[PDB]
Amino acid sequence: THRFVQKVEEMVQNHMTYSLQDVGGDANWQLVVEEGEMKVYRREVEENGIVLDPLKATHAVKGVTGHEVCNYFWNVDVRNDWETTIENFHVVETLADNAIIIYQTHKRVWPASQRDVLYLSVIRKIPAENDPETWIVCNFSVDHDSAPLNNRCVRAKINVAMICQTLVSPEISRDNILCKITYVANVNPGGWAPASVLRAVAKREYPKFLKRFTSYVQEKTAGKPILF
Ligand SMILES: CCCCCc1ccc(-c2ccc(S(=O)(=O)CCO)cc2)cc1[C@H]1C[C@H]1c1ccccn1
Repeated sequence: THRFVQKVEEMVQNHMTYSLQDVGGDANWQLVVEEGEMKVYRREVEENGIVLDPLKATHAVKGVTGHEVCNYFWNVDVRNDWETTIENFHVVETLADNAIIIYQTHKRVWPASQRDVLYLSVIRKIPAENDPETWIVCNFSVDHDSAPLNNRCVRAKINVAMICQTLVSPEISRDNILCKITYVANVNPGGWAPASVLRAVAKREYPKFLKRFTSYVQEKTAGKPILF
C-alpha cells in the first residue's frame, strides 16, 4: 500500500524478535524501578557524550485487552487525555488507516533545550495456535518534507514499541482478562543535554507514563464491551 510498508514490516519484525524477549534472567538490563507488575529497566549507553539509555519495561494490566491498549496508544484523538509531556503535535501525513506520520514537540525540561520528533506511528495485529496473538504499536523516526522549521527545538530520533499479549482466564468478563505489555523506547535526544537531566527525566517520566496511560485505558474501557 504506502511507501513505508517494507520499513514498517522490518521494524515490527525486529521488535517481535528482540523486544519481546524476557529480561528477568539478563544481567545486561539494569532493573531501575519496580511497582508491582510494572518493571522498568535501562542500559546505560552514551554515544559521543549523548545519553541514549535504552528503556525497556513490562507491565500486567487487569481488565483490558492488547487490542484496546494499542488502539488507545495509537489513536491520535485521545493523545491529550493521557500525554503529559507534549506541547504540540500535528499529523503530517496519513499513510493508511493503521499508519500516520506525526510531528510533536515536548515540554522543555530546564535547562535542556526543547526537543521535537518526526515519526511514523503504525498499529499492527500479529497472528499467533499454542502462542498468543500480539498487538503492537511502533513509533519510529522518519524523514519528511513537511517537517516544520522550529528553531526552539533539537530534533530527537526515536524507536518505540508498545507490544501487548492478552491472557484470558476461562460470557468472558473484564475480571478475567490480563494484558501483558512490553514497552521499549530507544531515544536519541540529539544535540547536547546534560546527562543528569536526560536520566532524571527518563527515570521520572517513563514510570509515570506507564501508570498513567494504563490507568487511563482501564478507566475508558470499563463497562464497555470487550474489544479482543
Ligand atoms: C531534554 C529532554 C529531551 C527529551 C528527549 C525525549 C524525547 C522524546 C521522548 C518520547 C517520544 C515518544 C514517546 S511514545 O511512547 O512514542 C508516545 C508518543 O509521544 C515517548 C517518549 C522521550 C524523551 C526522553 C526524555 C525522556 C522522556 C520519557 C517520557 C516522556 C518524556 N521524555
